[PDB]
Amino acid sequence: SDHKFLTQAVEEAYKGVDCGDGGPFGAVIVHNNEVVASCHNMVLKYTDPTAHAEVTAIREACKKLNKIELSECEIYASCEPCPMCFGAIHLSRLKRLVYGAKAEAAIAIGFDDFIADALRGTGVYQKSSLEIKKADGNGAAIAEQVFQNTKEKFRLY
Amino acid sequence: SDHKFLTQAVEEAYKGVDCGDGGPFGAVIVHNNEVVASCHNMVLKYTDPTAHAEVTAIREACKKLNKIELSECEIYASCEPCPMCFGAIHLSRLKRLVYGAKAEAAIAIGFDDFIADALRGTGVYQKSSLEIKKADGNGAAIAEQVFQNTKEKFRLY
Ligand SMILES: Nc1[nH]c(=O)nc2c1ncn2[C@@H]1O[C@H](CO)[C@@H](O)[C@H]1O
Ligand SMILES: Nc1[nH]c(=O)nc2c1ncn2[C@@H]1O[C@H](CO)[C@@H](O)[C@H]1O
Ligand SMILES: [Zn+2]
Ligand SMILES: [Zn+2]
Repeated sequence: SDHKFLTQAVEEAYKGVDCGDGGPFGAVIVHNNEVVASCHNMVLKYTDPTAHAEVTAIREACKKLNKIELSECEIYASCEPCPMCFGAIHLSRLKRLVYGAKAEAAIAIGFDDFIADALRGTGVYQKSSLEIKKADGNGAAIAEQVFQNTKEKFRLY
Repeated sequence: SDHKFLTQAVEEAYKGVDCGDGGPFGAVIVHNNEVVASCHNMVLKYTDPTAHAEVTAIREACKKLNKIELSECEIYASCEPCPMCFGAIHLSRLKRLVYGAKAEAAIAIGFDDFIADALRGTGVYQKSSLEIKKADGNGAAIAEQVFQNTKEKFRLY
């Protein structure tokens, strides 16, 4: 099931840059194999620097399910969530995070050197016990190639 | 000016508690002593766990100025911003953060131990460079009093 939803997130990233909504980032939120939300970065469309793919997906899922906690749900991120998005995933009580590409793949095409300490377990104050899976092989390679594929199609932010 | 806008953020916290919008947290974004945004936590009102006071104020200031960067603006938070909110402040390019109460004041009345390493200077993968001021004296007293005054007046989240 992981490959399918990670692929959906990657396709959301491509779709979002293609229609100009934002950068090449997708996020899918799933409730026991049922897709709750499927979104991409909307920073450009919304004029909202917090409208990353993960935050947008969390907002949509929470509005659809009429609750502020997503503890029965899991999130699939095309790219490793940034500090803001990882904080949002923590606050939303999502129980599992699967992400495709490492943050360095996005940094390689000019994005901020902006990595979540709690995700990589490098913090003093912020800890995390959230189940985190970094994808490997198939979908991981496809997810990593997103930034080289789309870097000519959008403006950095 | 610092005390004025910090007190306004505290007032926003009290207002949001009184109207049931969310928790006792406020945020005021200013541009050269002109208020661009004045907000409080809207998590309960919006059914949105990302709708912290700081994130809400950033969204509204970015809408008000029709741009996704606030490099000319400063933010005043009633309480020390959480990791999600501090990441949002980073992405917003806000030039200065003034916060009133340490996060322990909010933890002491039931909120998560959820502290931003990059704000306290203990981050490894996240390094802020914006100017940060922790309020002292009367501002600190007011901000800390927020949490004892609003105890059991709102619903925890
Ligand atoms: N929709 C999104 N979701 C997310 O988590 N991060 C995003 C993002 N759009 C751009 N970024 C930046 O990507 C780099 C590596 O994470 C960091 O510089 C981030 O600021
Ligand atoms: N509107 C808000 N803005 C913010 O930054 N943090 C908020 C918050 N509402 C609750 N919190 C929690 O307060 C504690 C210390 O910050 C952490 O547990 C946070 O999760
Ligand atoms: Zn993010
Ligand atoms: Zn916050």
